[PDB]
Amino acid sequence: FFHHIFRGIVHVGKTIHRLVTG
Repeated sequence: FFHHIFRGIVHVGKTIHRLVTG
């Protein structure tokens, strides 16, 4: 399903972008 799959990809996506400049 794809209901609350983008809610957990928030901390993730943010993570990468958090280490992007890393």
